[PDB]
Amino acid sequence: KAKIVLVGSGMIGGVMATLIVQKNLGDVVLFDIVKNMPHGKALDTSHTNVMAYSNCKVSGSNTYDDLAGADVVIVTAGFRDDLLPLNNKIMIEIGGHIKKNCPNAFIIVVTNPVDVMVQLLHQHSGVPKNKIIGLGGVLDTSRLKYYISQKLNVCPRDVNAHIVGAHGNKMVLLKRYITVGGIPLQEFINNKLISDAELEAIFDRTVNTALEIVNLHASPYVAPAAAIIEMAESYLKDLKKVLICSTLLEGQYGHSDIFGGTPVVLGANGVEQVIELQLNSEEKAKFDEAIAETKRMKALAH
Amino acid sequence: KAKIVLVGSGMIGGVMATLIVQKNLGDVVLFDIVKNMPHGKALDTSHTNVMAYSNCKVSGSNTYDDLAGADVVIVTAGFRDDLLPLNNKIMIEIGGHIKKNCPNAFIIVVTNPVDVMVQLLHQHSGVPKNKIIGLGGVLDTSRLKYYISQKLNVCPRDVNAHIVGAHGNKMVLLKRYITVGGIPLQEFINNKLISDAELEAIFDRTVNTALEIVNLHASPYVAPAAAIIEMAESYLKDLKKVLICSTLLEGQYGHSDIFGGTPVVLGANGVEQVIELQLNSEEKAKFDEAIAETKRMKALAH
Amino acid sequence: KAKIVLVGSGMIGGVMATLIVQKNLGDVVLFDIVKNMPHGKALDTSHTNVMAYSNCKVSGSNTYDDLAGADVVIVTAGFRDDLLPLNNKIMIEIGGHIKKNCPNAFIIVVTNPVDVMVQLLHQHSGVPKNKIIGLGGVLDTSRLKYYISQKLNVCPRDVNAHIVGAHGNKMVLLKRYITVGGIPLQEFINNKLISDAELEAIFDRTVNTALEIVNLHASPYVAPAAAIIEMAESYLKDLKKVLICSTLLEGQYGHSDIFGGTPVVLGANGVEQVIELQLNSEEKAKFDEAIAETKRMKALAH
Amino acid sequence: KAKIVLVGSGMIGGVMATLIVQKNLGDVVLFDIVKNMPHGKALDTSHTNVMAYSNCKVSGSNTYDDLAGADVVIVTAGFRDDLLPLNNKIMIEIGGHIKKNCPNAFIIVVTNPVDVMVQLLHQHSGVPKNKIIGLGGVLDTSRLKYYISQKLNVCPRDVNAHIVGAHGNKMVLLKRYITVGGIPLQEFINNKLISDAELEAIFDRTVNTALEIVNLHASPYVAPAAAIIEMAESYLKDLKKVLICSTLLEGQYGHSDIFGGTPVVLGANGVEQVIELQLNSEEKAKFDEAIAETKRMKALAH
Ligand SMILES: NC(=O)C1=CN([C@@H]2O[C@H](COP(=O)(O)OP(=O)(O)OC[C@H]3O[C@@H](n4cnc5c(N)ncnc54)[C@H](O)[C@@H]3O)[C@@H](O)[C@H]2O)C=CC1
Ligand SMILES: NC(=O)C1=CN([C@@H]2O[C@H](COP(=O)(O)OP(=O)(O)OC[C@H]3O[C@@H](n4cnc5c(N)ncnc54)[C@H](O)[C@@H]3O)[C@@H](O)[C@H]2O)C=CC1
Ligand SMILES: NC(=O)C1=CN([C@@H]2O[C@H](COP(=O)(O)OP(=O)(O)OC[C@H]3O[C@@H](n4cnc5c(N)ncnc54)[C@H](O)[C@@H]3O)[C@@H](O)[C@H]2O)C=CC1
Ligand SMILES: NC(=O)C1=CN([C@@H]2O[C@H](COP(=O)(O)OP(=O)(O)OC[C@H]3O[C@@H](n4cnc5c(N)ncnc54)[C@H](O)[C@@H]3O)[C@@H](O)[C@H]2O)C=CC1
Repeated sequence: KAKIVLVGSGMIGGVMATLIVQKNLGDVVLFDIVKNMPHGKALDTSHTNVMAYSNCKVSGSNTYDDLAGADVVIVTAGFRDDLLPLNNKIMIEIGGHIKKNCPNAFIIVVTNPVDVMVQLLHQHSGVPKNKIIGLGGVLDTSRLKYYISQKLNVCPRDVNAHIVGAHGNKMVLLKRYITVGGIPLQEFINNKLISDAELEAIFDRTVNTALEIVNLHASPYVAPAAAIIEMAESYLKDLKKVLICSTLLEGQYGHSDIFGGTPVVLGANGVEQVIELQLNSEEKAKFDEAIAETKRMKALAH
Repeated sequence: KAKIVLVGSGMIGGVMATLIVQKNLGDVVLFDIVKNMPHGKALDTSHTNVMAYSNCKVSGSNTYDDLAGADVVIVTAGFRDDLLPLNNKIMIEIGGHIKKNCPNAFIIVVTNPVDVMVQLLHQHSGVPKNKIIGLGGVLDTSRLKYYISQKLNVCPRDVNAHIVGAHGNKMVLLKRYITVGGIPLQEFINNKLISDAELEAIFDRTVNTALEIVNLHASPYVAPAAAIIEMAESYLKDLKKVLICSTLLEGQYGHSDIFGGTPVVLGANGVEQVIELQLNSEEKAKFDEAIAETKRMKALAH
Repeated sequence: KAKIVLVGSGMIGGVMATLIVQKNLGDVVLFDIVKNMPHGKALDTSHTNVMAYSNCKVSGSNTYDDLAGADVVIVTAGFRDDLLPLNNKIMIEIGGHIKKNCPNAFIIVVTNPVDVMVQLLHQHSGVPKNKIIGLGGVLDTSRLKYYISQKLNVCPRDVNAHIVGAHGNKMVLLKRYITVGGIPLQEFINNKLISDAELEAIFDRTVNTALEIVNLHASPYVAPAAAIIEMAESYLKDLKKVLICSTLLEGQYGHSDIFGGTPVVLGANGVEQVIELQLNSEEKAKFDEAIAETKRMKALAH
Repeated sequence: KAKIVLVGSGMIGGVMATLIVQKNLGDVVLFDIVKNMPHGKALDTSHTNVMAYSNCKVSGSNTYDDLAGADVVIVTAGFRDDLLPLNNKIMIEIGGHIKKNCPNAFIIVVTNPVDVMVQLLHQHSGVPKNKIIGLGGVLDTSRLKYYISQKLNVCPRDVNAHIVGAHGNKMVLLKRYITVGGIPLQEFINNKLISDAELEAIFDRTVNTALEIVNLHASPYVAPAAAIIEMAESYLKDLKKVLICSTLLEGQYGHSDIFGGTPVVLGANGVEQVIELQLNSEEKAKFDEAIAETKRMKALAH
């Protein structure tokens, strides 16, 4: 079986462990710096193997060397711009341990701001560029897809959409790349099934969804976890899904030496393909704004 | 639980019963005119409830009144243009029994030529237009999607495509409506990841797939069954999937008083939406050719 | 689709909503008395329909009349013996609203001490005895089954076991009723694959598991949620699983007028069968101790 | 991904390929000696990746060297006692190719009489004893479990039962080892929920089920396929299920140098445990009769 190490056993970590057992995806280590909490979560979660018909070990850890043997490492560890150097130090520490203990693992970074943190961990861990990605577009687009599906009264997964550049407030929502059952969304607009003004409000809701959830006295963690597991599952099972993730750009969109959100194909070799959308000049200008903000924050991270 | 009656317990019927138990979708009746064969298939299939963790009854029947209580009726019963009046007589007979025993059932017609047979059964059963559809586009597009996915090395379901008008040799393969991970296929052509000539060969392979399978000394029945169950499941579970099926046209594409293939939304109310693609004049001319052939065959069916 | 109302949107409520969407079981209402928190959790969870390929609405509520239309109601609402009258008052309030708004719903009670609270809600809601059960044995036995499976290196679900009488410290762990792959556990003891002393330590661990998790700075909520969803799913899908739950006793084990834990069969009619284990006199004496403690606490609840 | 080679692409082979794609278990090769038929079945089945959300290659083969790289090999190839030397010759041929091309594969033998054929293939292939098993008990017990579940109105999987010794007419149906929800069946008999006479009729039905299906003008192949896939899945996913299979006996039950049916644990190391039921002297005498018949037939196979 695969060994999946969750570096960070907080809110997202707990849901990931739950879903991994539900899906029987592999053995799980809940790693954290907080003493014994991961052992407690692991114990609770382990019992769900019975209900789920699964056979995944779930263990807790406070010991970095339990990274040894990991096939997948998912980094949610962390805790304004003031946090950037603190979370950088966490990425440095984790990277040194990945390099030593599991240099061949597939790495998914979640810690915000993710497009910065994923590149910092790439640098500190030394893993190949096809073996480390960041969460962003699967989550952001799940929101956009879902909101459109409820307006159009269709199955949520039948809406497809692209959000690129970065996770966070500069995300680029590409109206031209929305489809419903594979059909351009513009046909539905033309038929007055959804209006341009409705879509503008949905776009703004998508950008502000994390804030909306926080203002309702909750935290966004279940959908982030589910998005991460969709990514990890595509790797583990060699599904070769097209999923939008933060990945190293090497000239796509006119950008290099930086990570940003774009469709990729995830399978057994990691990032098997980086797909470059054929953006028009106006869309590219928005992409550039997203990259500029990643670069601004990266400079502050040290 | 739902009661699903398979009117026709041949090759497609057997796989449908298998998949219904796998998915725990409902109780199954394998109905046929052949004596005892459906009882034998039902007995074999019923044991798979243990392996599948399901609880679906599977029974055989030679008695039409076992249609009573059906929530879903799937018609594969049947056996050149010479067959048209013989299969019409089968649709007449089945329709009379549906009208009497299960007028509120959701009906899926499979018997070829499906766009003719579905309308004949609509007429003979009296069910509402939102409660009867024919298999076509889910199956035809599964082939197109699959062949493209193997060229592009992506997950099969991540290719979406539209084939409309009719099932059979006049099916309309809409190049403009192919996407990969929600991205227009033309971007992949522009990047020389797949060529126009490759796609032409894939289109011809799609049209001729049933013949290809027969020439390899096999029969097309597993994918037809899986396509039908995808449709039935969307109804039973109120998924509201966008699925291309044969449905009554009431002016879409300039056509009325005939069934043809188009995207529809399938949920608990049956056909909840008929989606009309905004075809251009050249695509519409191909659609017209498909309808004309359905009409030609319908006239021969009596 | 089914409508599932989670009366209580805390830790267990959140995981239940997650699992319901994963399993596409029905629309979900997260109801709570805390303002807006359920709306926030509902919003986060709703996005997972995309990742899960599901179509379940997830809404929050602070309005009791949203119980109207519920097919299943799961009660986790609540917050030593000092709490008994406070949680009784919560059961009274919920019961009045169930009686008015959804008297035909299937009710699962979770609030501790569950064997007391389930009967109080039965009394206050007026629902039939086959339509209300309490969580206990599925959860307690998941722990016992799991711990044994890890010693014997077998699939967790292949261990079966019975814990009866009550949830909590007087639970009756029935050594005679443990099997592995359907084989009596005693054969494995005879073969020195597990010893009697190992099993004694596992029994004590099972009884004290909730305390163990709390002492590790965690809370038991994921496995409780999964156990509840196994119960709810058996009802919704008419699986007729044998599951140990708290149910009204009408003479079984020599007890009436009280709820206690025993195997039941859960299907579309609710509790379709109450199974009475043929306990020996010594096992019965332990059962009596469990009932006595439920009665002691019920008297304090008012 | 795993590579699963189906040596034999007939009735059972076709269903296995269908189920492997449904479960996304691995790439599939349909191998047969019949020209092109496996290619045709493979082509049909491959399209179901779209409906199933899977990514399994399905190919046909007439070339034995396509065994190279196989992780799992499932042998259904074959076609009274007169057939024994003909099917032996098929096992010899297959064994030579396994030894050359995939000596590290996990092998499941199905060809009848399975307890003879599995040992012949063990001998001819040279694989280790923990890496080759025969289908029998999962299938025979699925029938027994199912029939009892329908009498008792419980979920089929909640009945557990043991049938040992051999597949075929000398199978040993162990009344003492039947449970319902983990409870001895005798408690249900004592409660007059099922009688001893009913169980005798169910036992006879179980022994004669293949004949019953054939006499109904059908063939037993769907449940055999599902049983085989349950076994293969337990290996591939390291589930460590307890499953009754034909395996090499090394003194269990007083028998050596022969294969017979007994519970085993199947996981990533193949047969991880052989479980010896603690049979009484009368049960052992029936076990001996089953082994004697395997030995009689093996002698005739050459
Ligand atoms: N990329 C995206 O789309 C999203 C990113 N996020 C980010 O994900 C991160 C995690 O979010 P939650 O799980 O909700 O937070 P959380 O606060 O519940 O969990 C973070 C955990 O990291 C642990 N931690 C701190 N230093 C560590 C170290 N060196 N090694 C291991 N563990 C360590 C903490 O003790 C804590 O348990 C945050 O940075 C958040 O902003 C959240 C949602 C979406
Ligand atoms: N719409 C589509 O995309 C496709 C349609 N088809 C069509 O589906 C149909 C079924 O195909 P298979 O299952 O492979 O054929 P099959 O020949 O195996 O099964 C047809 C069954 O219908 C039964 N039957 C005849 N009259 C009947 C009656 N009055 N009531 C009930 N059963 C009756 C037969 O005895 C036979 O068992 C054929 O018409 C075939 O051309 C096949 C593949 C795809
Ligand atoms: N039966 C069993 O096996 C188990 C029972 N439990 C019990 O389950 C209950 C819930 O546990 P958690 O979810 O972890 O607790 P929690 O404290 O996270 O959630 C309880 C929720 O109930 C809400 N609430 C209070 N009064 C309410 C009302 N009138 N209507 C609706 N909501 C109301 C609270 O605001 C809170 O959000 C507790 O009583 C706990 O002891 C926990 C585990 C196992
Ligand atoms: N162990 C058990 O519980 C059960 C065993 N069986 C046995 O399973 C076997 C298969 O049954 P079905 O699939 O229904 O039969 P089938 O006749 O449909 O398929 C057998 C296939 O083996 C092929 N074959 C013959 N020689 C071959 C070779 N050297 N290499 C590869 N393929 C070759 C044939 O061409 C045919 O396609 C039979 O021996 C049957 O008695 C069937 C049911 C249960």
